[PDB]
Amino acid sequence: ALSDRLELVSASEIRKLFDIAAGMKDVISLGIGEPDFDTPQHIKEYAKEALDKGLTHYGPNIGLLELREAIAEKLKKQNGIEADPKTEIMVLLGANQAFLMGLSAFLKDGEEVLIPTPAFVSYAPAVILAGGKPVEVPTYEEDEFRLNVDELKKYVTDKTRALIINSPCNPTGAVLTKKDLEEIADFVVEHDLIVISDEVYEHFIYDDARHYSIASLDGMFERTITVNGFSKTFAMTGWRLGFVAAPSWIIERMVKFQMYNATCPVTFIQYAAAKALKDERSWKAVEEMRKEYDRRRKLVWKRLNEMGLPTVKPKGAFYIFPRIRDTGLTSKKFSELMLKEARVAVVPGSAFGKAGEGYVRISYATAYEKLEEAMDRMERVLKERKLV
Amino acid sequence: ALSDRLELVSASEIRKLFDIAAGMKDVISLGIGEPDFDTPQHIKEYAKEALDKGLTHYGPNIGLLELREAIAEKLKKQNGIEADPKTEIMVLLGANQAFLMGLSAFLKDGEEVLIPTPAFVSYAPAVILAGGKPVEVPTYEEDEFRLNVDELKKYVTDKTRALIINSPCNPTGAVLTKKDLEEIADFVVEHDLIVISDEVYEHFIYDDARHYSIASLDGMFERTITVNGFSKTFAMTGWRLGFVAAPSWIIERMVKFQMYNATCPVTFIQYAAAKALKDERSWKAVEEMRKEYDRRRKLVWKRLNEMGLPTVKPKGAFYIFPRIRDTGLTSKKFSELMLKEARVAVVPGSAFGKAGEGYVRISYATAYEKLEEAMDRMERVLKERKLV
Ligand SMILES: Cc1ncc(COP(=O)(O)O)c(CN[C@@H](CCC(=O)O)C(=O)O)c1O
Ligand SMILES: Cc1ncc(COP(=O)(O)O)c(CN[C@@H](CCC(=O)O)C(=O)O)c1O
Repeated sequence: ALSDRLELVSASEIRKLFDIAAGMKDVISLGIGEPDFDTPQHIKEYAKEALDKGLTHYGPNIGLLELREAIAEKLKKQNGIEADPKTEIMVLLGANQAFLMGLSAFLKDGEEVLIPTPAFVSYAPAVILAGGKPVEVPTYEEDEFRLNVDELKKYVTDKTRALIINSPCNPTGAVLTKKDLEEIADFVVEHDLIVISDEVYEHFIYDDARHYSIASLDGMFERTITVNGFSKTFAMTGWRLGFVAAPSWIIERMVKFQMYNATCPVTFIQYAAAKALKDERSWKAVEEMRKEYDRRRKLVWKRLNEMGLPTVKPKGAFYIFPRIRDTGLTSKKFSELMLKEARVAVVPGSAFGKAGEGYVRISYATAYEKLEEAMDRMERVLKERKLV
Repeated sequence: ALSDRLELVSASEIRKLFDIAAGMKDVISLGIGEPDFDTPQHIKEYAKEALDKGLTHYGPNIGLLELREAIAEKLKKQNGIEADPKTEIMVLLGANQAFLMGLSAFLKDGEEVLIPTPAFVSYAPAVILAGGKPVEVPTYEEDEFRLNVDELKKYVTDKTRALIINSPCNPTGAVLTKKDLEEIADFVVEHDLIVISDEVYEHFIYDDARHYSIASLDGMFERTITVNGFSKTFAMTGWRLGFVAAPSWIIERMVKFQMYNATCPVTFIQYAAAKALKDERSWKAVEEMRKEYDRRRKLVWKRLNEMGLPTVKPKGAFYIFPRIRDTGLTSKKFSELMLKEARVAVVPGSAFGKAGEGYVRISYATAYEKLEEAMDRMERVLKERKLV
């Protein structure tokens, strides 16, 4: 039963870090998994307009049609994904809902779900809650943390039914290239898996990197649940609005699940997001945010490396994952030390899976000045403790 | 797995009704279970203020402390329930989320959950999804659909673990008396059950009915999950905001589940609700809504009985459940006929459980003028078909 599965889910290491950091002052948090920017004003204005228009009643379990149509257009233009807004697109209370609900549309007892690690903290627990068995597939820093099909093939079994992909990736910041996705797609097809693609950080890509969606690849829509949302893209984390595009049979089961869960997303919020998707100001805001994230990203990448922590330059999202194993400390002890002496909160790499052990996650979704200060604090401790 | 459980949950008779009635012209809908009133303007203003305050980021999984504190005050004053806002009160994306997540805090494989019927449609499916077995316990017209403990006694087994009660009740409008609850409390303690009490319609009570909360009774807090929310009370259905008060051990498990579900409720919406709870104008609006609901209630009760359908006068919520079995038609056939010929959509009582068969649910949460017309149309068809 669900209660048994919930008991199998381990307590959060990020939760533990927060509880401790909170009880201390002068601490700079680098464990934030959300934008620091406020929601663009014009979007706030669209929400106010929706409130004046009286859009405060229930909407379809699947989401407002107007929003689904706006999402279909965004998917087509930006991602090359063709999805019918009437049956293949569902709005959710944040993109986070997609994993538990999406997997519940097909996952059977004991079936395995390949989860490339380091991985976002929601994946494994969602698999366990759905009734399956999570199977971690390590990614390596020498591969810029890009998932390698060589690794997937070693961990796949006859019990494997799904694969969860995340690009741009949280916590590594890795971006899967088109060739990477083509190879993953072939593997997915070969093993008759359903692949869930988490693309919420799609717009925060840097350097020469481009965002490709696996569902846009030849014959992939029939076996892909594309997950995205407005939380990162429009700095709307507190608005709780995400969405998925998938075959209608999966969508039908997801709305059925929703009928006994959150029912439907916030009506006036959906109206604002539909208007936001078609407003040039929304995208100009996305560009400004990406620019600032990039400025902070170059700061932390250079500082981490120069202070003695080999760090892969992230190509997407707003996270960076420095190697800390050479200091002789475990990810947890490294985080404990930084919180106590540097007054800087970083997430132990192990929180993202075994492959994350030996690393630590730092989020640069915070003021540049705060980042400069946290870098100095961290470097001070590393050098004083002779860890570098 | 969840997918198998989901496959076991039967398709919704309500959506089937809504699908058909969707394309039909001139249909007066009496099957919508939500306030027709718009959200009070002052509450809309608090949300706009929250947007101006930049409350658009993540909030705690358990909800905004300010809102939890406001809820603790409301629960104490209005319900006599003493709950610690820091550990025993959780804010949700609508009260609907409480059943699946609340049950998942303890329900084991095959454990039975007593569900007095006619009952709200989310109960049985939530039990099934959680991994248990829903057991319907009939309530009767002669008892004004108030649950009788002697009936519960017929269904108890060694496997019984919980009971879900709803007062005021949807679809019957039944309100459990203080003595009903005292008797139910005894049975719950006797069998070491956890009782979930859905009190979302508490403010819409009429005649000599009064709202008691089972959790407020002697030693009941330790085994009760009180469910409530703002959807009905403040006409905030599209805002998706509800809550529960329960022992911390239950709350911890519900917050853990939320981490892999919707994460947290809408931040600016929670702020608006916290302020709304302490605003005198909110209760003024509630009273205004209750009086209007009462006006509509007397109209539909008079009309239904006088047209030939024996109907218990409801004492709470905004639903009325006329007896249709004497027409010789089933609930579904009666509903079909009304939609086809009267162009009025009513929900077949069977959608609320086996004990709902022979009845039909009507929602009077719609313009008084629309109700009059719907009553006339229904009466005309009953008379033409000599069903009455
Ligand atoms: C990779 C990824 N997928 C989904 C989500 C959920 O975002 P939603 O749209 O707001 O529900 C996340 C986001 N964020 C945090 C975890 C949740 C939180 O409230 O902090 C994180 O990155 O750890 C990510 O990353
Ligand atoms: C008895 C009862 N409990 C909970 C809810 C859910 O309210 P929310 O999640 O706070 O908005 C309800 C409400 N409503 C409907 C079902 C869903 C819909 O959109 O109509 C019903 O009455 O059938 C009730 O009734």
